Amino acid sequence: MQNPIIQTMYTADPAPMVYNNRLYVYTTHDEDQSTWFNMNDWKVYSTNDMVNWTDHGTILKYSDFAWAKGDAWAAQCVEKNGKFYLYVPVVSKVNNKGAIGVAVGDSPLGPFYDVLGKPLVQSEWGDIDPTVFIDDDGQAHMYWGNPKLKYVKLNEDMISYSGDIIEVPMTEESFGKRDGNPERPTKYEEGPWLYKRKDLYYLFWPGGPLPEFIGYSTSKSAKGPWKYGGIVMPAEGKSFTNHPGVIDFRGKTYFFYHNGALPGGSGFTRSVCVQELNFNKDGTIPQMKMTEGITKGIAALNPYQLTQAETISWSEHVKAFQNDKVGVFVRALQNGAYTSVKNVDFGDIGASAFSARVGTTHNGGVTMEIRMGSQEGPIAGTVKVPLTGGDDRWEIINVKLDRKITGIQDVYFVFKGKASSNIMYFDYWKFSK
Amino acid sequence: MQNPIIQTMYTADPAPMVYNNRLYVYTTHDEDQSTWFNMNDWKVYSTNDMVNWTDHGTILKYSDFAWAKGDAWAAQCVEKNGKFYLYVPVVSKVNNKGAIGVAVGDSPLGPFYDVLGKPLVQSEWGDIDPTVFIDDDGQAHMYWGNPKLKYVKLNEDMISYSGDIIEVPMTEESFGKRDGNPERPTKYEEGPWLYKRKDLYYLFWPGGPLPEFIGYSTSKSAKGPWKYGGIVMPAEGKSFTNHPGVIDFRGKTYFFYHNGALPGGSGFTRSVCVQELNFNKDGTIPQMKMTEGITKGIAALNPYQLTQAETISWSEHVKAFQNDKVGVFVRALQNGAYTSVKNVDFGDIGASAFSARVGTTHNGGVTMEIRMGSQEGPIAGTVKVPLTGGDDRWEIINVKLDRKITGIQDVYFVFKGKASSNIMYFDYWKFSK
Amino acid sequence: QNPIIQTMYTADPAPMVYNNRLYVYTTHDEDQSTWFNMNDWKVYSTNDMVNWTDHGTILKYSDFAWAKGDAWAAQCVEKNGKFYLYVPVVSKVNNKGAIGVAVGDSPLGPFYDVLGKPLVQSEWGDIDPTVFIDDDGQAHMYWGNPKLKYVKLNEDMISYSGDIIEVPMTEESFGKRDGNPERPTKYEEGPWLYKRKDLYYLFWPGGPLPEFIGYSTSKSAKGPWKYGGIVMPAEGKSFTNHPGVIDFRGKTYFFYHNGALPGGSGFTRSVCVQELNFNKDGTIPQMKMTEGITKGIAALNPYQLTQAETISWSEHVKAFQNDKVGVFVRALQNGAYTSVKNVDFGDIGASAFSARVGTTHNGGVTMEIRMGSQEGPIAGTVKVPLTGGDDRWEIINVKLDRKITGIQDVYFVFKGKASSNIMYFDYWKFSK
Amino acid sequence: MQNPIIQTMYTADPAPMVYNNRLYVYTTHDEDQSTWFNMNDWKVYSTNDMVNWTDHGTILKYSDFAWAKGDAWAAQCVEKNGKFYLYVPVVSKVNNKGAIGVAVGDSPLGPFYDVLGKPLVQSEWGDIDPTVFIDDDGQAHMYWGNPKLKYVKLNEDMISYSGDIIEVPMTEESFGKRDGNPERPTKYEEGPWLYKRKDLYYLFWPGGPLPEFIGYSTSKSAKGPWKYGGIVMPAEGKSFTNHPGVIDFRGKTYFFYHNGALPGGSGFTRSVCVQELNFNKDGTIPQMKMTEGITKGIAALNPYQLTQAETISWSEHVKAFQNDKVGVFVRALQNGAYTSVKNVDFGDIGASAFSARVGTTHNGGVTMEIRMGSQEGPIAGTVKVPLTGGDDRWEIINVKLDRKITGIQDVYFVFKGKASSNIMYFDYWKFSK
Ligand SMILES: [Ca+2]
Ligand SMILES: [Ca+2]
Ligand SMILES: [Ca+2]
Ligand SMILES: [Ca+2]
Ligand SMILES: [Ca+2]
Ligand SMILES: [Ca+2]
Ligand SMILES: [Ca+2]
Ligand SMILES: [Ca+2]
Repeated sequence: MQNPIIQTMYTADPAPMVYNNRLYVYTTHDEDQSTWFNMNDWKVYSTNDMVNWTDHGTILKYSDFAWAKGDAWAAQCVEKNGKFYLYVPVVSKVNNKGAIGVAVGDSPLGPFYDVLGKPLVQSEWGDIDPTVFIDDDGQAHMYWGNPKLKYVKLNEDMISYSGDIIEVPMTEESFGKRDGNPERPTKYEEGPWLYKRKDLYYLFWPGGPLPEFIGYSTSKSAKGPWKYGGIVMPAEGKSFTNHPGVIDFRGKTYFFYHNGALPGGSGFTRSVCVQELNFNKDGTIPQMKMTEGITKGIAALNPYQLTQAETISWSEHVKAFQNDKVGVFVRALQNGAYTSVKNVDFGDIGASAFSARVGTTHNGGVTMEIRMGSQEGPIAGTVKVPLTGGDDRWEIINVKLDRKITGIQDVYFVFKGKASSNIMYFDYWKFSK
Repeated sequence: MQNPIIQTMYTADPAPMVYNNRLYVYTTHDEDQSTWFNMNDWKVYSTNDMVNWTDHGTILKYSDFAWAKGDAWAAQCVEKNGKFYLYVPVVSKVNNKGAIGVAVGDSPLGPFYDVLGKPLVQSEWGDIDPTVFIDDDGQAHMYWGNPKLKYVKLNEDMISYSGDIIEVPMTEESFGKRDGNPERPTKYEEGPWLYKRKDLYYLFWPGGPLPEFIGYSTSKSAKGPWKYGGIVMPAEGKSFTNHPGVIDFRGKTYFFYHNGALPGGSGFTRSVCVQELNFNKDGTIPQMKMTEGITKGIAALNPYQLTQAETISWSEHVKAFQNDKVGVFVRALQNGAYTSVKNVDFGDIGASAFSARVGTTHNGGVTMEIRMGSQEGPIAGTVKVPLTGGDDRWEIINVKLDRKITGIQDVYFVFKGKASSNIMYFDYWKFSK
Repeated sequence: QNPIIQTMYTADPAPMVYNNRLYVYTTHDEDQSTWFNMNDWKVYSTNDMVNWTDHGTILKYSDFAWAKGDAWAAQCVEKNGKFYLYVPVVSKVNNKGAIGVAVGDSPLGPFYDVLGKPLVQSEWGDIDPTVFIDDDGQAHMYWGNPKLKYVKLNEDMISYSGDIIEVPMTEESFGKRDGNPERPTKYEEGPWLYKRKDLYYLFWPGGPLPEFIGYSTSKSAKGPWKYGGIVMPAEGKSFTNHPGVIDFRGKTYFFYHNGALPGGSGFTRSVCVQELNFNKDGTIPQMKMTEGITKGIAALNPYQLTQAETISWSEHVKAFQNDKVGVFVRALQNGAYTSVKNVDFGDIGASAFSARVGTTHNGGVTMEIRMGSQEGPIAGTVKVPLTGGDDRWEIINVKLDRKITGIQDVYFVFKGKASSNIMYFDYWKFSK
Repeated sequence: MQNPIIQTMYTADPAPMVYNNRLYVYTTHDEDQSTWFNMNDWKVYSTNDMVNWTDHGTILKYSDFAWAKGDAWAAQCVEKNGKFYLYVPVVSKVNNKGAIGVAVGDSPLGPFYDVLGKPLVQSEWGDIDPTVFIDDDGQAHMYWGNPKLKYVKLNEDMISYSGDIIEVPMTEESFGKRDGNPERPTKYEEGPWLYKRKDLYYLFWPGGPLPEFIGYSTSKSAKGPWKYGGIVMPAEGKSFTNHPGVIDFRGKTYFFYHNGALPGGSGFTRSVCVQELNFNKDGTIPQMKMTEGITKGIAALNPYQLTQAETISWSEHVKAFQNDKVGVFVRALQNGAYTSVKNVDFGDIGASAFSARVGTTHNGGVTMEIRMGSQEGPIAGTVKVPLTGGDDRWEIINVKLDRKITGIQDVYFVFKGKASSNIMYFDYWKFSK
């Protein structure tokens, strides 16, 4: 399928960003086997085609802020003049309560560094979930907060504010009515996201009472006042939280969210999803359910280039890792695990050779099958994966294919071996004419 | 004590060494879930009492030799004038064949460094399993090899050798008879260990045709000639290999070996064991089978001093880890996991308080019970383990015991929680009067 | 001004344009070298041709597990937002030169060895690769000293299909030198492949030493080549010169190196750049070393975070980096300074200033913000606090003695009472 | 001049400790070119003979305490049952004031870990310069403080305390009279050191007003009360501080201190010194001035074992460094720099060959001369140092000596090259028969 878009790790709280005709999504990371929020670092993924997502690994950690105690929660990255500002909530060590920090990088992949050495903003309590938006006039605005929605106008430097922290009036006209809660007069729960289309500003937000849904408000200007719009997406699935990120890419609008749809998924082991966001003619948004996502890619993938093992459309029983020597790589966790890429254009001439960086800890009996169409589709080639000792050691295997491959294909790599776990590790692949 | 003596890791190829009235055993490390030999680094454990073993973690890695390809196999550390020489077999990258290197350190725990930058010795083939022995006259001897037993006279510097590589005559007189195996004329397989008692030198060795047993030879000189002695220990258990280390400690002789007796144990997931070695009055060794090991501690453990969580007699469902912040620590893998230490002397006054450095990733419901005698014995105290976020973050918990503890006790630490895995992590403990 | 980088010894410049920013990858001569001591590669970037951002080390010889050392002249090329860095290193396997290739997903890396072995290794002289992707999408690699070699690379950019071609070392193609049968032509090493209109150019260091820069032209990227002439004679304190040529925003630039920094030499070099002029027929007249770009092609915005290591001209400053703050600069002695050119404060102007700074000295350490030159009027003084070492930092906010308006050159002068290591400086910004 | 004992780095605040018949000194480290106290990490050096000192490198840093802001000041390590407790003063980040922490390790070289994650003790102000002493009955005592001398009884576990922080009565019968300062009523300034000899306890301490001298007090009990003894050593030389460490080794007592006697030395670039401490028959101490140290080694150095380049008696124009590959090594900063080792026993047969691990960044012209007696003494051999590229690359050079060397010698290694700086680097050496 196409949702969740990442299956190699538990991801949540998606925050998209476009730079130079590429779509990135920054995410939080739920540790495996969590029964509570175990969130320590932030990830970024990217796509050129909306069906294949490249895993770029960790780009920031809570410990990159020397004053942070933990809790790497929902963040957002925005770009301006080739610099990338990543706004993050963390619990501070100084007073043991939430705060918003900011790191800055010169690429979407970083490296990102704490430029303040202290919080950008810390209130009385409830300093989580920042969203930042740069308007057409160049003015930058930040909203955040749980339980209270707060607002500040950011300076041009993007790393300070002047003025006060504005507590947005929690009105039933602005955010709807919840009943039976005085800490929470409205449906607003947390996680604001500020977006613009035509002449209208949108504030998307998780709403309560739990399990969370996604609601929205509208306004004529970025600073409010806000107008309740309705429910964008009702509560659904195994994750009691949902968290929105909305963005335009190549003339369409996309709605990122998360759920608990992976094996072992839950409210503490979530997974990021995406589907198209459709507007009515007046600019309102119809209620939508969780769908299977993007069914058709908007561009082809070139198989005659180095393509990462961690550029994945759909997979099962594969996890992602990284190290300093090769970067991000994937490991097959059991026999018959697979990765797939969609909309691969082998062209008219066709591919006759194939190369891959691979390895295994097992002595014999490890293969990777290149198949077309599905995990049981026709076999184009089989790679014998050599013993390397561990994922710090790798070999490149070049094979001639049983038959030249042409045209548009979906390519499946199936990993086979005699062991019960850790069948092999896979870094990148390529085809040759 | 009980066997295996290490249950928090798969360990093999034990190599004991005495320094300053403490007994150390250096071991290889079988990675979890191995179906082939996956061995990357070397460990050292130590004891003061023969029943409680301290895990000192990794003290050397194959990659600490820049010319090594992998295969961190059976090693031995010897001491001379406060310097420690660890002889290791590794496969070389230069020629893709085995070689013997040597690292030197200034404590039993290192740090250890490759002092040559190249092999100490490399022959034509089968350069594995070194043993090194310093005679009463101060002369050092090295044996090694599979299939051919090889010998060199080491120089005083211990990191070079004099003369030629001697191939020891593989005669039935020296090592017994194996049935038509052109390549293996004798029972000798690999893994020599040179030991001295009274006026007699012993060479212990794994023998084939396999499953492996332990045989021995004797001589009047450390260079030989060697005369076949008999079977020290027949093949037994789930490991097709066995590997001996013999040494005197406080007037008794101990026989270290390995088997496959841990859960998930096998020939590639082995576990180190020890039992006493008894001699006949003429110096020969009566054959023995694998026993429970050490029944009685030769010294008490002081509970009023800092004692490591990784100082363990017997345990279940505990694994050991390390990092640079706290060193070695242990993790409980499921509810009802436990560690135990034997022969703890609380004295006549007794313990009234307890302290422990611990943490968990779970939110509530995590306790560690201190019990006496067994994992089901009387509860002396309970520790509430707080949420810290991950094993990079820790708290110290101080509790007053309801029951004062006196006299000699066996202390069990039982780890309890509501989650199905990774209950908590544990670094050290101590009692107060 | 030239050299364009003064905070380290840099050499073998290899420019590259990505998304309207101009990068230059360089090699790194260690301080106090009496021989080639070259271990890692750097990348700098500009928006304006007068201020250069130091992005730090982006690759090391040791990132190739098979390399013994000698991180020499490299080039990075981009294709569909992936970046391929072709590097010469000495291999441990046979103790001779080889070309490797690393790949990254931004100009700043991270870059990883994707082969685990050389991309190419011949019998001898495997140094100084240049790579060019033609209009038809096909990529060409040249390299070599003493023999110019060529292969055509596949699209994957990390392999080649045909044979290693030894380009004929003829006078019609590379000029004539007499003596040295092993060097029949002026060609010495360091080829650079560039295209302008209908003509391909191969620039190269020429001998005998001290090196000059010559060029050849061709109608195809694969040759055959025809000698053009001398682009730049030998001059100054570096017996090597190494060319990189590129178009940026409608002009052509010639990167090279010399030994013009204090302590400079043939083993402590410094990268330079000046505009490259062509004749109407596409030939190149001889040019000498100039003072470089006299005017910036864009303004610098002082109201955004600006790195201390974004520098036009400086004295007695060195660059460093760590994982906590990234790249930063240290003032090595009193009267060290950095400067940035063509800064647009606008009509209203700046009233406040912030810098991340620190020092190891107890009192007496200041950084002066001055306009126009290092002796120009003082807009503000920053008292730099004791932090203990460049692992610890403080942000200092000041109000300016007067508002700053219009286009300015900004000088940051570092002062203290000690003999060395006055302070360290990470970034700054102004506020309205 | 055998003082200072360490010339390859600026060292201060010596704290000796004996373990298994070897003498260690833990020191603070003054960064080069300091005009203020720039102190970040702790060092340990060791000797077998009182004339040659081995550099063991950094064994702990301020940053190994996650709560420390900086100022790695005067520390002391004590041993008990093969565990080593290192008490350090650092400034806490929580409140920006001084605190005492404690790290624990399992060898004198570490690794050492903060076992509390917080201060062992923090008072209102003055938390520097701890000394710890374990008495004959096994109870441990801690003194510290500036300006106020403070005391606590440590628990058996050595990482906690009993009762209250005791402010020792700052009396003139106990610590003499100053006059002029209300916060300094007595000569006591800081830096206490608790020592025992026969039935008398001694507390040594820096005294003021500055420049600091060393005075002492006596008692019959470790906890006091204290009786002023007199001045042990008046202020002298270029360091306005002095800091005492006193200890017995092989039947003599040694007084460690520091001064500013190296090139570039000062109050912020200090150097550790040692000389013998003499007592009168009644246990009082005659006043002494700075001497040039130990004139004769109490044991010979064996040149036929691996000997570190950083085992040095006297040197000029040499600095010490370290990395993970080789450990500690030395660099000659200019032509004619040298190291020296004293009392080296080549024996009756003698050395005929020499080996050394070395390298240089220069292309040709680099030699290392082995000389006897002095840096201009007879040349036994010359080693051509090869180009390696940097101190991350090394070669071993073996040479035949021009003449055999026999008997007791002082060995000088002189580093020569044509360059103006950084001639070469040197890791270890050894002779062969
Ligand atoms: Ca968000
Ligand atoms: Ca990869
Ligand atoms: Ca062995
Ligand atoms: Ca521990
Ligand atoms: Ca080049
Ligand atoms: Ca910076
Ligand atoms: Ca002291
Ligand atoms: Ca050394």
